[PDB]
Amino acid sequence: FHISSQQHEKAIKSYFDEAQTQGVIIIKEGKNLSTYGNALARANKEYVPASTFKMLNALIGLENHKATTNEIFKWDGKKRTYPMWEKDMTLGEAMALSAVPVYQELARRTGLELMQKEVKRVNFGNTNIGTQVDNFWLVGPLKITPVQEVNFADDLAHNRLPFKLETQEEVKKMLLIKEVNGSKIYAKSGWGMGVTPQVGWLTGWVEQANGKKIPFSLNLEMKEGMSGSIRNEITYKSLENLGII
Ligand SMILES: *C(=O)/C=C/N[C@@H](C(=O)O)[C@](C)(Cn1ccnn1)[SH](=O)=O
Repeated sequence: FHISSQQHEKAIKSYFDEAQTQGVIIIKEGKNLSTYGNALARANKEYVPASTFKMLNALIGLENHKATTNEIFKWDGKKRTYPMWEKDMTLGEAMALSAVPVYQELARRTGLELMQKEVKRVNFGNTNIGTQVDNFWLVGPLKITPVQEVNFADDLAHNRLPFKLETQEEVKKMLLIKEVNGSKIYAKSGWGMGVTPQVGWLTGWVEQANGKKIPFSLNLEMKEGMSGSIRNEITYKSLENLGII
């Protein structure tokens, strides 16, 4: 449609301005990184990964036989943050619901020693998990930049992470969040509420009908009374604006 670069940049900036926050979205086409939004310097700043870490948590647990994809993690009957989490679920269902307690159980099964060795082997973010195996991705000290998140998504989309092909495919199946005219969007959201300022993520890739995979990572400041779906809305509008979906 012969739209200028300046127009795409202004349009995507306006999506973040209109949400009254500050954020970036990084897109990778082949080997080229493009950064859009209203706070471009966020691209190389470190933030806690929050629930985006569930992707790597699942890879590590499955690869090291701490769970299977069919295993049901039973609700223990204790009050959880959301009623929707007060049920028995597989890793895949827990992924879609972002169910922290299930992923905490998986991290505890893995254990601190194996988790640190695996996070190092994958070279995820600053690779530091500290000494608490069940919350390091929520409150620190683990941190990652939006550029590193988009590169992680690109490696996963292409089966390039240091895990069996089968492990990567099993986790990818858990991440399908939308279909749009022959395009499929795979992504994981994150919301770091236990850090200030709060951080929101949506990191994934578009698989186009022709098979091409386009990784992205949205990163923004979450604020009071903001809905979680703003992450999806900004991401989808940006991807549509760029003709990616
Ligand atoms: C993944 O990003 C899950 C985040 N869960 C948050 C939330 O949903 O608000 C809680 C509060 C856990 N969390 C995030 C940061 N510090 N704690 S929820 O699981 O109780």
